[PDB]
Amino acid sequence: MKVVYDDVRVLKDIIQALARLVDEAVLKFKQDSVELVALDRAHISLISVNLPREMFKEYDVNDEFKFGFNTQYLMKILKVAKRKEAIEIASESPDSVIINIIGSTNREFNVRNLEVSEQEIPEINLQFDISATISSDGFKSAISEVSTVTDNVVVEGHEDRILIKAEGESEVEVEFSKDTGGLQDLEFSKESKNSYSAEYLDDVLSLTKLSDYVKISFGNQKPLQLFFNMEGGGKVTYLLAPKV
Repeated sequence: MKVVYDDVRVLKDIIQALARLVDEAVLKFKQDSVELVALDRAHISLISVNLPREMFKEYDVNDEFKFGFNTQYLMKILKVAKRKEAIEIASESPDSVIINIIGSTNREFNVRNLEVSEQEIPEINLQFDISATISSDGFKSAISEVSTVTDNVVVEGHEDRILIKAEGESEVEVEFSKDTGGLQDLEFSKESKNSYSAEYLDDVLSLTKLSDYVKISFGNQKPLQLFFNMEGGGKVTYLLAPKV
């Protein structure tokens, strides 16, 4: 198998999130797309990735191929990539995977393919009280700001706005609304306010580099979902357990 993607930084952004969450993970190359699902060690959160074949400059898969890897090590590799540069991932033997960053100097790494333990997760039908599409930069700024004063990020939804604020000290508050310009769309079922771990949200902020907007879904005593649509039909979701 062989895939070529035209911007390694996009994959770096995804792998950067994974490296803060789990020691090892598996990219599953299938006929129509590349898939990944990973739970953090405590099973507090879940990242899911689907990259359709149409995103790729070249895409040659015959048998489904599972590339298991250590997330720290793949980061050691992808950290050499600073620019918009293509990445090739290939394998001609089940035990080896070749990663080629093709910039100024083509740098190739022949890594041992790992057998990583996987689990039934099945499809999750989630219901939420609120969903909204908001600015990814605004969201990143809010989480970075709130995370410097509290461990708990309060997310609250109303009919015309999303507020992100520092739990029990609400002088850190980013508003997403049409007035503020941070709110693109809002679906309202019921008023909601719940807390979520700032640590875990900080872990995945590299995902905000994937799209200008993030769709956020949550509810009272419900998990929080982040969803990023990518050019070419790529999809990435992060699901984070609620605080009670």
